[PDB]
Amino acid sequence: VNSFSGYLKLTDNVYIKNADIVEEAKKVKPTVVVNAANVYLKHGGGVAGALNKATNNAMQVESDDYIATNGPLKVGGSCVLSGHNLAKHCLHVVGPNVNKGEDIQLLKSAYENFNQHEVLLAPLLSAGIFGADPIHSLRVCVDTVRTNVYLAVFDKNLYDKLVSSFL
Ligand SMILES: CC(C)[C@H](Nc1ncnc2[nH]c(-c3ccn4cnnc4c3)cc12)c1ccc2c(c1)S(=O)(=O)CCC2
Repeated sequence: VNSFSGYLKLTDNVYIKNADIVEEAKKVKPTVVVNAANVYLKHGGGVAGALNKATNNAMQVESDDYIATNGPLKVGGSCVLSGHNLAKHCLHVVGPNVNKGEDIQLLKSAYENFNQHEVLLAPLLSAGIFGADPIHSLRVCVDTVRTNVYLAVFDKNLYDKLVSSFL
């Protein structure tokens, strides 16, 4: 159960590994995997596309039914849906996309959603094509998340810069 291996403990509750979140989910089958979602839960590329592809589109069919019944999420918000073959649950969290002009103050609100779950496997919110400074996103995670978070960052160059900045 939550058999995370090869992580480096940065703080009492934040761990980090250079790994693909999809491969980690397949090996660990954690209680919760966090998806770096958008407000309409359309998993078209990046982390969301890769998680959805690993469920063979089951995540997208379920997300479409959630949107039809509940409407879109807000930036900074989340919803809990099935984790299918990857996890018991998937927590879909919307971080701000600064490449499309959304406010960075909402990154704290996005990480706050992690606090409803004791243990999570997660990506670095708003990083990559969402345009936030990835080291800043790690600082927000460390300052906001109190529950136990295992971050998978699929880039050794970024992993090394994050660990070097953190110490
Ligand atoms: C900063 C990056 C290093 C990091 N990337 C990732 N971090 C962790 N696990 C990952 N798996 C893959 C992947 C991507 C194509 N794939 C196709 N088949 N399998 C895969 C597997 C990407 C990836 C990252 C962190 C957050 C966000 C992004 C990217 S994003 O650009 O998707 C926008 C949303 C926020």
